[PDB]
Amino acid sequence: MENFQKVEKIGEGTYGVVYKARNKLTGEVVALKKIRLREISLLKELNHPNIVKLLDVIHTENKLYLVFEFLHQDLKKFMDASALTGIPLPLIKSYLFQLLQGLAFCHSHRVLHRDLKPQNLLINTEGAIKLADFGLAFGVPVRTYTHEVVTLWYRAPEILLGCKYYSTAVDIWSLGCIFAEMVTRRALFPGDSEIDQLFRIFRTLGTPDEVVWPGVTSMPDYKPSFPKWARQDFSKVVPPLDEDGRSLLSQMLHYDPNKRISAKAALAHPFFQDVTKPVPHLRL
Ligand SMILES: COc1ccc(F)c(F)c1C(=O)c1cnc(NC2CCN(S(C)(=O)=O)CC2)nc1N
Repeated sequence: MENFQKVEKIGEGTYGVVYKARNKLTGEVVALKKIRLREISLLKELNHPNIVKLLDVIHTENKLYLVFEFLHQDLKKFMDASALTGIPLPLIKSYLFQLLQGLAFCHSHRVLHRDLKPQNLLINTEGAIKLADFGLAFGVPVRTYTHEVVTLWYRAPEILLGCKYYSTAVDIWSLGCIFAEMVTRRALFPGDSEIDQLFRIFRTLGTPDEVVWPGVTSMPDYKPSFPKWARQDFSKVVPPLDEDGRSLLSQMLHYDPNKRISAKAALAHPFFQDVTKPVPHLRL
């Protein structure tokens, strides 16, 4: 990376440290992911307006560097700055639509993100929002990485129940959780452990059974001993979101991965009949 000048450290993940850096050859400002030591090469071709562009992939001396286009802020920071007032519905709708477009795209190419969450959604002054840090199906764990409370909050139930070969539906679930959070200004299922996460989901949506989710009782980590919670009134979940929004959210949160709405179909939902592209006011 002799052609890269580090500007400042942005953060640390479980297996990689991220830096804001400058490309001496292009003058370009980028984000660098340093991982201590093929599927990645395919990501370099997964180009979309709503996917953070992977500019370069460099493997040198037991070190793997991923060079990404730089964006100044993530959705998490923006929501916090908008906690007092709340992100205007038009903008929430625009962000949801754009991400659904991004997912419709990657899913059509058989690529799953696997770890959607506010901090993995980057935004710019142009009103765009992009999917970042796509996850694989490796490297030396960063010893100094600090635990993050939001880590499991967006995990689909099939992952928590031990599904080994989950589908693109996991991303829809995660996005649905993010949608709910933008609307209510509070995480939907803030669990701090896998079982707590599962039970928080169960408490709201009801403990799944063969009726609503065929095959759920045969899943790896399913336990007949799970407490039985009855699904609560859905109007209680994201007030004061309108029925178009609640309807879409309910379809994004279906327990059965096969019944959960696809990104492609979601784009056609009535909720987006009046979708527009507002300009957010960002403080950088
Ligand atoms: C979340 O995105 C990533 C996650 C892991 C990783 F290894 C990465 F390289 C990225 C990544 O591509 C990436 C990370 N950060 C940034 N810019 C930061 C600047 C600070 N804002 S802030 C705190 O002011 O809101 C948050 C976004 N731009 C990027 N392009």
